[PDB]
Amino acid sequence: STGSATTTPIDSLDDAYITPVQIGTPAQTLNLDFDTGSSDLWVFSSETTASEVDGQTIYTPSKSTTAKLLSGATWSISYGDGSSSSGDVYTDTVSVGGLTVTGQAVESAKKVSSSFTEDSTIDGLLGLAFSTLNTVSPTQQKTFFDNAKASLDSPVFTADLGYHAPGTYNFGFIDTTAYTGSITYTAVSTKQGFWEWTSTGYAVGSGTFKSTSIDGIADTGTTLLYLPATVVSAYWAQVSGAKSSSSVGGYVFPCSATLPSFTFGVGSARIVIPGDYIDFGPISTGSSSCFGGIQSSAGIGINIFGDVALKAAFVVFNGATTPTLGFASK
Ligand SMILES: NCc1ccc(C(F)(F)F)cc1
Ligand SMILES: NCc1ccc(C(F)(F)F)cc1
Repeated sequence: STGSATTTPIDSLDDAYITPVQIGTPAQTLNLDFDTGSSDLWVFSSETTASEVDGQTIYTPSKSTTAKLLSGATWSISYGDGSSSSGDVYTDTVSVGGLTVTGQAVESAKKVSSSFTEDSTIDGLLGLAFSTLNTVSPTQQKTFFDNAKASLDSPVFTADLGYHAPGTYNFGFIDTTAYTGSITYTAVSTKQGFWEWTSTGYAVGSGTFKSTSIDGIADTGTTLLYLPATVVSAYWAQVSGAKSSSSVGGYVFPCSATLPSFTFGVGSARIVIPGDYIDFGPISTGSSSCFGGIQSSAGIGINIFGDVALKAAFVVFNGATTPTLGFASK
């Protein structure tokens, strides 16, 4: 079997991407944030504290003939940005773009942090990291991908995120019409539960490529590109007037500047991020200082190839018994 679904940016800055997902019988369609950096499928629901819901579409298990409460199971998650949510667990039928999984753990939010309440466009998250990170207790649950793996034609999914435009998540097949050239595959470590890999170096604009190993995770659920302080300083040094701002919390630059591209290495291949992808606009309405899409990972503890980097490529998440990541230009 295969599945294919369109994913759409939630705003004009590509801060996140939502993908419609059918849950329950009859279908309740929710727009979820597909997150390869986490492993919980959780939704706003009829159980969510009413004051904490502001425009989101909610899942109502009581209206689904296939929903079953998972007795005694709870979940609680904290994300690297300080957001958090928690609740109880149902099993139900979940379909993504024609691909159906029965008995998927659907985690019903009873409490969500303020950042989720304020994001009216995101109805929940669909985790696509490895199932060892799932937070359901006392019985850990599998991700949608892990549950679908056996019935997929190929145990893969692909992310084709658009720049200010819709894109595609495919499950079970690789669309050879969606990229140019060849796909370069690189080894993945699952030891931390992430799609963790090693980039072979970088270049700024038309500069010399610096060969150097950068270990990081491929994370569709993170907006920006977080890299070591040395790399990030080398990039922003090429932008006139750019500086790291403690009050703002990262590098900013004059909105009138033109940004250089950023290249990162995948084995012997190169993925080029156009400079326009790194512009995240004014720090406040009307400001002439703009926020940069490449920031330091120093305070985070791990390097993160977020949407800024991934949307410049066609990305294969190969969930074979030895997992790999594939990158191609597009
Ligand atoms: N997108 C999920 C996510 C968020 C944060 C992190 C961090 F901060 F731990 F790296 C990993 C994964
Ligand atoms: N990295 C996971 C994640 C994804 C989205 C959000 C947001 F945008 F809803 F705040 C927070 C955390």
